[PDB]
Amino acid sequence: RPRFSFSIAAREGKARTGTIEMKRGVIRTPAFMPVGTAATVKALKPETVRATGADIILGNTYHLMLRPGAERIAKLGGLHSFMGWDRPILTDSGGYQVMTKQSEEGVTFKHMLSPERSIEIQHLLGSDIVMAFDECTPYPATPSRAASSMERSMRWAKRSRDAFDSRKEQAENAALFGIQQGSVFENLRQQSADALAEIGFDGYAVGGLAVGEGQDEMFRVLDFSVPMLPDDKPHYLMGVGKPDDIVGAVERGIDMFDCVLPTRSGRNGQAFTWDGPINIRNARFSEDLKPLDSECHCAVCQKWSRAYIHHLIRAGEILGAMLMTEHNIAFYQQLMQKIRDSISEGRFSQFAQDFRARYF
Amino acid sequence: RPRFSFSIAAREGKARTGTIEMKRGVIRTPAFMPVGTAATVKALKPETVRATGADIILGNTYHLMLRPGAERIAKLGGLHSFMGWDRPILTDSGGYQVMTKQSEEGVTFKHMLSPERSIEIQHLLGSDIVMAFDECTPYPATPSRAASSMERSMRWAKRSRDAFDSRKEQAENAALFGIQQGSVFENLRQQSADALAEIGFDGYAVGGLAVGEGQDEMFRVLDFSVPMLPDDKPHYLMGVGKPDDIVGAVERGIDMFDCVLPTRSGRNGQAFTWDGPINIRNARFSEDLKPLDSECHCAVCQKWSRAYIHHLIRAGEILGAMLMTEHNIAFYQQLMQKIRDSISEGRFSQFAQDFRARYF
Ligand SMILES: Nc1nc2c(CCc3ccccc3)c3nc[nH]c3cc2c(=O)[nH]1
Ligand SMILES: Nc1nc2c(CCc3ccccc3)c3nc[nH]c3cc2c(=O)[nH]1
Ligand SMILES: [Zn+2]
Ligand SMILES: [Zn+2]
Repeated sequence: RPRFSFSIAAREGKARTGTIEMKRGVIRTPAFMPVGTAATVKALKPETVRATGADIILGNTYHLMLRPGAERIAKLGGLHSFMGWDRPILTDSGGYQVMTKQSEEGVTFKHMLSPERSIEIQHLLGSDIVMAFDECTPYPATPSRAASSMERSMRWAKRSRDAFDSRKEQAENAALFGIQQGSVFENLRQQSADALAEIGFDGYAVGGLAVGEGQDEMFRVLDFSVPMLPDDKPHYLMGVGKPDDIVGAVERGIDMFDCVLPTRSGRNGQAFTWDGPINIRNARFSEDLKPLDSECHCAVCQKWSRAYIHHLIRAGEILGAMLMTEHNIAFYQQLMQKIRDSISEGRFSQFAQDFRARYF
Repeated sequence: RPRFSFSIAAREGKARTGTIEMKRGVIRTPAFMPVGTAATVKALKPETVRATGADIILGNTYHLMLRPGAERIAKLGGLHSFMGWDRPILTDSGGYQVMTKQSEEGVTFKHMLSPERSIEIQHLLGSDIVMAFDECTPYPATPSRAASSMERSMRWAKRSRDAFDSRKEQAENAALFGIQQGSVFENLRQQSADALAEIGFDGYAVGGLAVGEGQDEMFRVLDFSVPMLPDDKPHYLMGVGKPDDIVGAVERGIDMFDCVLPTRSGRNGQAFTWDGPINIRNARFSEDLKPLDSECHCAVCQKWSRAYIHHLIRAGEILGAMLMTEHNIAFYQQLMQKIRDSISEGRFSQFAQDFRARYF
């Protein structure tokens, strides 16, 4: 495979489906990327993560540079070998999870991170998709503050580009995505997009959302922001999200997603189903012999009842977390698969309508 | 298969290897039985428990009659269906884990348990091997107190026998083991053995050990106690134990074992190896790329390093508990397999010697 190749196989409106080819494998888009926060997708072996249909996972940099350390993972052969995942890994740049003394050089915190060091750490980890080091602007933000932050992010985006390119092994084997900022303001999003395209990246994330603004506002910002990005490159919406957020963002041109919700919200008792989320701890499930979801093809739904998983989560048993997480990540992969197939077949707007009617 | 058939294929000294055939499967002896404390072997899917080589698991009654409840599990189709384990299950009688108002009728506690109710609960759970309801005499015990307790246990053993036999479905499909008491006193062990043999059971446990007496004392008691039991029936040492305790008890005629050590001690960071236990949290493992144990055939040792599992346990990650538990239970199964093969081949005393030289 090439270092990086994105091909669009089909479109419907602003939605696209395709593939990203990279040395360690192919990524089907639109993609949902399970999150590891300490070199593990919580409660799952990597073979299980793969079996659910994941093509790529997200490595949580901030936690790794602290524990176990970037230099240490490198000495041990890199993150892929360390955790036993041999397919692509996207790493965030750390410029969110830290936010501390902030300067134009970078951030020091309760340690230092700069564009250069972030890119280096992602290199030590053996990341396949490297994120530029950005500032994720707090919400709400005044226009002046959103602009100052965006501007700094764009300067940092150029420093990221040049650090990456200045490391031959990384430049030849990994990909680099830039991150658009600008809060909810169209003119700053446009300036950000322009600056990023001028620098040039392998992919473009929409950053600064999923920071408490609410679905209507996020979709509004996506309406004008995603078309500002190069069409022929992948669009990653960072930190999104719930099933419904995913469908509406694909409708707005996003190709890639990460959420901690399916893992997080699963160990908490929330299970996703096509009729909406359920909280399996609810007493109503205590004698319910049905699987978590009636159509789901995952191994959990093949083998265990709601009543058992209810008992497990209520009891604080680790297998409860294992099964809820497997199910939720499988659910998400099956959602992505239905989205891809529906776009390929030119019926995604109908799918999205049918999905929402039932989910709500 | 029959309801219950124990066949001895080979012997060496007091050690025996063979098979127990029951309707839900065959149990290779000497046997190690992983423990579930709430209808789960902690951190493992049943398919994983099986893959490690377990032929039978132990259902933790005390926890189940409280959570989720015996009647509830019965309504849901029984423990096998509920937890997804279709092979034999041995259940303890609850007469240990409770110890509260104690009487000749049974015990009430912070609920009631009597010989009759214990047998009924094990029935509701769908247990394959039912344990008699006993009193596990505290250690140390004076001779008078050990005798009083033993005597009560034997009366309860007759009540257990008769409750079991009085329930046709249970009597036809399950097995019943009696439990010898008598603390560390030979004459009370003998009285207990006689009383139990007179009643007659499918198997005989040695109870009242693993209660803080220490290996030398436990082995001393086993030296005289196990020969008192019917030779042609299985001998179960309850609550034992460490790898070394297992080898010496097989040398003394025990066929079956349960310990919470491999599960318990695994999530705590203790890993069993043929060179003895290691605590994987120790800093010395932080960059150790070797598997937990150098010969172990388990999937954990095939795929992950000490350094990674060290990181996981240090980080409190659930996959750390999953991998340490899989390894430790696999280790134990491989121990049992080496014990069985060595007895079958008439070299178990050499195995035991070689095992100890290296383990210590
Ligand atoms: N770099 C960056 N990250 C964000 C994350 C973390 C996503 C992440 C990816 C991979 C691993 C961990 C975390 C956000 N989460 C919610 N909203 C978010 C916004 C941003 C952002 O604007 N920039
Ligand atoms: N009934 C009984 N149980 C014991 C257990 C629990 C084993 C058990 C089996 C199956 C499930 C849970 C617990 C002991 N543990 C350590 N020493 C023990 C002694 C006894 C005993 O004398 N009688
Ligand atoms: Zn499912
Ligand atoms: Zn192993």
